[PDB]
Amino acid sequence: MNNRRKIVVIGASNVGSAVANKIADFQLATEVVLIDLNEDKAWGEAKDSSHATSCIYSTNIKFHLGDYEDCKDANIIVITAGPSIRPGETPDRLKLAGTNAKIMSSVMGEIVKRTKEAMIIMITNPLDVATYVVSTQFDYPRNLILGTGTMLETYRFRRILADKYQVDPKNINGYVLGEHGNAAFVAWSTTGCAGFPIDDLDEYFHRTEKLSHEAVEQELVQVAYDVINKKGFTNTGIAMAACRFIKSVLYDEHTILPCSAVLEGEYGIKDVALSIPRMVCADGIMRSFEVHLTDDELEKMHKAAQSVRSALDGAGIKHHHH
Amino acid sequence: MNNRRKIVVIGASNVGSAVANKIADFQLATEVVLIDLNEDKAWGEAKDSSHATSCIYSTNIKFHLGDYEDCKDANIIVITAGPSIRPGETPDRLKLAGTNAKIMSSVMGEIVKRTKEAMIIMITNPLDVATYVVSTQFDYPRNLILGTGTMLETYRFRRILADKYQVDPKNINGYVLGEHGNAAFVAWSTTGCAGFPIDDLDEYFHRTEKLSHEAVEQELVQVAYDVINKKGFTNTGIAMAACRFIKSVLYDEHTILPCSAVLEGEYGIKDVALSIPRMVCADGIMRSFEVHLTDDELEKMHKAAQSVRSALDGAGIKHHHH
Amino acid sequence: MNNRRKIVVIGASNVGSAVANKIADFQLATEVVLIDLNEDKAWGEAKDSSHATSCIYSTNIKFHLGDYEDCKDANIIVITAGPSIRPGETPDRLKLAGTNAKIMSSVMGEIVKRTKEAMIIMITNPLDVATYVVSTQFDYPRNLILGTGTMLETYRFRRILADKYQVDPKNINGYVLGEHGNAAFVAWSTTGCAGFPIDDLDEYFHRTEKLSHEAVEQELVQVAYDVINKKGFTNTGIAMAACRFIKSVLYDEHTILPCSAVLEGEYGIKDVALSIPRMVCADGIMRSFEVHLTDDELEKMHKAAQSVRSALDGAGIKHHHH
Amino acid sequence: MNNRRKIVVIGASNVGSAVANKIADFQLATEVVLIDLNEDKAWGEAKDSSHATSCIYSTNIKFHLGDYEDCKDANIIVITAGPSIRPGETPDRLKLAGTNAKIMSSVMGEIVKRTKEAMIIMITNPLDVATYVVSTQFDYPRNLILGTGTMLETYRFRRILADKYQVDPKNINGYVLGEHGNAAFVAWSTTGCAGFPIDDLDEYFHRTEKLSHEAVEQELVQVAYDVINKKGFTNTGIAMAACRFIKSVLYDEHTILPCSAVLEGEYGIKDVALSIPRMVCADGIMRSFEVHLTDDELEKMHKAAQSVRSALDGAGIKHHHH
Ligand SMILES: NC(=O)c1ccc[n+]([C@@H]2O[C@H](COP(=O)([O-])OP(=O)(O)OC[C@H]3O[C@@H](n4cnc5c(N)ncnc54)[C@H](O)[C@@H]3O)[C@@H](O)[C@H]2O)c1
Ligand SMILES: NC(=O)c1ccc[n+]([C@@H]2O[C@H](COP(=O)([O-])OP(=O)(O)OC[C@H]3O[C@@H](n4cnc5c(N)ncnc54)[C@H](O)[C@@H]3O)[C@@H](O)[C@H]2O)c1
Ligand SMILES: NC(=O)c1ccc[n+]([C@@H]2O[C@H](COP(=O)([O-])OP(=O)(O)OC[C@H]3O[C@@H](n4cnc5c(N)ncnc54)[C@H](O)[C@@H]3O)[C@@H](O)[C@H]2O)c1
Ligand SMILES: NC(=O)c1ccc[n+]([C@@H]2O[C@H](COP(=O)([O-])OP(=O)(O)OC[C@H]3O[C@@H](n4cnc5c(N)ncnc54)[C@H](O)[C@@H]3O)[C@@H](O)[C@H]2O)c1
Repeated sequence: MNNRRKIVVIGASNVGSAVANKIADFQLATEVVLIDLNEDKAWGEAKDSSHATSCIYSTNIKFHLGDYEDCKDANIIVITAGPSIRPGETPDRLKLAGTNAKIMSSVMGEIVKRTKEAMIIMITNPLDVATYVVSTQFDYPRNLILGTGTMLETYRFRRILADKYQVDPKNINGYVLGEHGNAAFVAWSTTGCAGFPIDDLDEYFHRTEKLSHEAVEQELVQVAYDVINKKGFTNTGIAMAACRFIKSVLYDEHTILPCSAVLEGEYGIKDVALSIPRMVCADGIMRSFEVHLTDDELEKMHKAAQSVRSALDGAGIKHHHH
Repeated sequence: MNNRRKIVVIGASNVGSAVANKIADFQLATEVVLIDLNEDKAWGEAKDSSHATSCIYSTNIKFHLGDYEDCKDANIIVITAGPSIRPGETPDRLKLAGTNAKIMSSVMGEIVKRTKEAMIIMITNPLDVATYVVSTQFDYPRNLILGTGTMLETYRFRRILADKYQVDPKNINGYVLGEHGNAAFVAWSTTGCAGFPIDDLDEYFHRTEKLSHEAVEQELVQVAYDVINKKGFTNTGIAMAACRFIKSVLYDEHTILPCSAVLEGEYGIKDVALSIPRMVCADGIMRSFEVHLTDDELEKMHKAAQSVRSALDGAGIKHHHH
Repeated sequence: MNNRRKIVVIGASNVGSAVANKIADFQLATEVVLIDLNEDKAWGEAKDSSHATSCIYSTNIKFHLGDYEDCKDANIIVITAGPSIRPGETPDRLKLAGTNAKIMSSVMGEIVKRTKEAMIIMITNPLDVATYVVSTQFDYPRNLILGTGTMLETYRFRRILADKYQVDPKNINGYVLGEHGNAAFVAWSTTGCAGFPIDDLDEYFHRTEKLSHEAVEQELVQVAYDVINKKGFTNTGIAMAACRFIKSVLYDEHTILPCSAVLEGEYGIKDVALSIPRMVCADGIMRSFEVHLTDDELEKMHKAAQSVRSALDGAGIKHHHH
Repeated sequence: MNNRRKIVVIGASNVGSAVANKIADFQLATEVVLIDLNEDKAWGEAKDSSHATSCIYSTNIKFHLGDYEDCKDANIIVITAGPSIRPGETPDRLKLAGTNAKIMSSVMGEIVKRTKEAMIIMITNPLDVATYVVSTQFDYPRNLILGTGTMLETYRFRRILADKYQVDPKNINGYVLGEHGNAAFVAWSTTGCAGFPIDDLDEYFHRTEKLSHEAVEQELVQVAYDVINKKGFTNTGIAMAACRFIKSVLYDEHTILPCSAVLEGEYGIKDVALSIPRMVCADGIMRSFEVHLTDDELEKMHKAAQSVRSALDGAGIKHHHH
């Protein structure tokens, strides 16, 4: 049998290199391979990482430039290839659908020649679009494809309430669901803080100004664009989300998490990827948990479904069926 | 200023040595000191640990036998001294009140000569009794005393439901509150699984036999006695709980957790220690969160209050007031 | 392919439970199985551990009582079964050869029915004896058997010099080789401190009393017996050594380490297990590095060879050949 | 006393953000503060990090934009401010002396108004130049200033030999000393691999082509420029070195490491910063270890001394004396 764990990261720019380096920090692989059209960048990133993994406190993690033959024995393949939205551009990841759908077809085209067994973690934007393209255009075990999705919005939700009330973000339970994008929404019906309603924190802390649900949901969406405008891009929080899914897979955790995959009738929605609660384990997504949404939350899920499906259509990605 | 973190563990037997070794594994201290009436055991435990901390992947953590002068510059002092209930004995930690109240007075008597600044983590049984004795018989900043309490029952709650439904225990939210003992209870009003009711898991997993709340609450209590009878003692889960509180303190996390401290009027209860939800940070317990208990849960909190207060009375520990 | 890592620990007493808990702390497995003749102890240890792995900072590591069918898909099997030398007894692990050789035959007898692919880490004493028995009495890939050996004496060497000079033990390079026992010796020819001779530390620190090589070598041997006499047993340092080998295997590190295996002509020695420098990787021991010993060091290796071979003979274990 | 650990990172670009994120991954602080002339970047980096530290496996590490008032209670201050050498430019960090000496004076000027107690880790290039400027132009406890120096070249040395022979880089002992720059050299006199000479690896591995010391020393220097040319910059290996020093300080390890500080007569050199072996602990640099260099190694140390002192002179930094 094989004691080694091999992870391939496609795209070795800001996101790929942050995912690769978090993997190295948390010692989640034996071997990390970087693939990029720009092989010089992939080589430089891998070389810089190979020096970090020579530290006395690091395991000897093998970093290198590679190619698609490295997908043959990959446990996990994280896809980060393709451009982002840039500072001052329209704050809408769905504008990337046309270009990035084509990159995802090209990249998944090469992967499936080498493997039908690697767990695929999608990060490339538009996240739900990219997750849809690789899930529907190729024969690949559906369980082995996961988009990070609204895991990152969910971290943002936790931090906003953590910062507002000076509470541990880990105490903030529940999910941001829907699109990794402007149709993300807080499923307030799923939420709590340390075993009590989030709306009760104002009473516990004697706040005169009451929490605005709309303010929290807009902040967690808008902060992604503020970071892109001020830092130039984002990579830290997404690298962390990537590692969280990697751990659910490698520790066969059976964790229920918000992540993106093609819906199969949940909330009356099919043939679109969005984030809904799904169990993640060594064999990838075992199933969804169709939590009971309020009428308003259900409306937001439908709006998200409509917005992603329209972006897929605009990029010339077909409807699919069984 | 001081870059070093010094933790003193009082009692170097099964529990103290497990707490000390978890601290070393998670690298939560610069220096770990063991204190025991049996200095030979404390020395042997510290020597065995000093070899582990010579591993290439360990920080150089200084383990040694020490004495109460090591409390002067201690960040944290974990109290594990005194006997447990033994296999085949009456499954009631409160039987330890008379003997262990006296040990706690002796041990806290020595600590307060050297420091008024160390975070004290109580583990010695009866946990609520021991936490009460050190909180009321000495002038010590009240914020700097925490009993692990029903944090351990809460891990047990998570594992039982994790094992029953094959879900991540981290998805199991809410608390076991009251006594670390036979008057522990599940505050079902505080609970969930991954943003939905625990009672809904039977539907998601199409189980014909429905979850019994009473069965879960009895199992999480009874399993402590089964482990004592079959292993001889417990130490792993409590060492883990100890480390969880240490991290809330050292990372100033502001985590809301079940832990034992003297109640100050919550649920109509005062002048007894029980576990209720409390925020833990660098300065110890900042405050409680008096979550709204059902009438049945409130009755169980009162029963727990009555049982611990009667054990304190039976051990000749006075009522105290402001 | 399989994202999961399964480790079986045979013997769930002081050593097995410490190895299992270090594995859980460092998150080195998906699943940890305990096997013991005393299934009650194995069950209790696994239950106590299952509560620790429900902590928010733990991966969902599955602990359970198991049986030899758990060896079928085991990545690693750590053998800790059988008695130790007890306080006040003759300080000679070789006295265990007769009893523990039989246990090792019984245990390895059951393993080889289920697997020819698990990495076997031997810990049971006499370590070199036990490592020899499982290596020679069964057809098993020789590369997949490693005794922890003088890795633990080497940690002891580092700590003694670390404590003497107030230097990081990680700066102490070189090996204790030979028997895990009274014929352990320091291969001074292999040693250094931070890139200079260990004998130069007295000059750097202006010490009037000069380091005694014999004093260091006797201390690192004698301290094992002092810990057994004062603590009752040892487990922490060996659990750490076990985890160090596990990491060399799971991270395919290619680390050169002192570990026990049957010699194949190194130093003129064959058909006995002792610790010599060996490279450890995902496929276990790839090879030895026959470092050039001084005449005195070579004499000590031969004395160790003679002492272990005589203990094997006394326990009725045959000579073997190719 | 204070349970919290606060680290300030000055410069929030590629290097500062990698140092900050490694600190967060290894949980080396309670609070990480970013300072930059570009406060938008510092804010964006801190916000992206604040989302990562909302993961269930992260401690609640507080990231924020800050200012020099955050230096008042800083345990550690890592200085990364100022430009690097850019792709296609002259491969000579010493060309940065004139500009970056002025930035270091400005930055250290502000720090010393708020603290005389923070451990200062210098990273800004020219590393030895920057380390010299902050050590000599201000009254600051000399023990509290360390440049990462040839720790990073030493990781590079380990990786080159690790990759060449398929051995663990942690087995590669000894140091690259002198300038973090073109006058870096391998102190071969200090080296080994797993307790034997590095030159013996060719024999162990039956290599026909013999190791070239000059080839290894040029590769470990040249690879920094290749990474800058191909990746655009470096940050991963330096972030790792930064964390290694942080751990020697916070775990009071007493580790002997190559790091940059003003020499006080070692090798006949004074009033210049270079990397020589130095012990690092909670109080910073306790002392140097003047290892006995060969005549050729001593010549290289003198060449390094001359090259850095000439760059300091060219940037208008004075000679200093006692
Ligand atoms: N899901 C999330 O939460 C999240 C967060 C951040 C970024 N992202 C997305 O991640 C992607 C990467 O972000 P970035 O900042 O690193 O982008 P970037 O534009 O800086 O880099 C993209 C990289 O992909 C490479 N690439 C392009 N086409 C390729 C192909 N066919 N094969 C291999 N490599 C190819 C490019 O050479 C480049 O190195 C973007 O789509 C971004 O929007 C997602
Ligand atoms: N709170 C929890 O969840 C939890 C869990 C497990 C055990 N415990 C409690 O932890 C305690 C320790 O358990 P154990 O199994 O290690 O017990 P043990 O009886 O094996 O060891 C107790 C140790 O305390 C030492 N000691 C006694 N009086 C002392 C004094 N005055 N000063 C210093 N040392 C002293 C003894 O010498 C002995 O080494 C017990 O009270 C047990 O019930 C609590
Ligand atoms: N190599 C080292 O550095 C090192 C260090 C410490 C201990 N040890 C050795 O480890 C072994 C265990 O030490 P301990 O303190 O845990 O011993 P122990 O006597 O406390 O426990 C041994 C356990 O093995 C079990 N066992 C016995 N025969 C068995 C069988 N056939 N199958 C399964 N389980 C069986 C027993 O029931 C018991 O639980 C001893 O031989 C000891 O000397 C080695
Ligand atoms: N020692 C090493 O091994 C090593 C390795 C890599 C880089 N470096 C050095 O680290 C430095 C940073 O590298 P980089 O790639 O991040 O550079 P960069 O040019 O991308 O960023 C430098 C940052 O410093 C900020 N800055 C400039 N002057 C400042 C001031 N007075 N106060 C506060 N912030 C200020 C800038 O706004 C910018 O954000 C360079 O000098 C580089 O050569 C050292």
